[PDB]
Amino acid sequence: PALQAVIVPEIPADEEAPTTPEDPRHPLHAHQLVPNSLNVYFHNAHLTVDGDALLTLQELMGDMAERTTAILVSSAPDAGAATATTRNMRIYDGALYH
Repeated sequence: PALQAVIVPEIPADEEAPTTPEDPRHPLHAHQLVPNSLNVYFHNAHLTVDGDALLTLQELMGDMAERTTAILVSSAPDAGAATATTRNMRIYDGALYH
């Protein structure tokens, strides 16, 4: 929900793309930096990102991940050391998907 708040402005037709953050046409300018949005998140670190770089979020959102999960996997001991009594106990290790 907090990922969709980008404040890139509407560049006028036939205008050069700004790069420096000193002008209001840049999304990281103080005039166009609304609190609690991606712009203040970037300016907290003092980074430089252009309008198209932030507009790429809409097509980045196409591929999505739901949430992280806890996955526990187990298996028998390897065939090099699998015998009648070793196959009884298994190895228990887990990981985090996403």
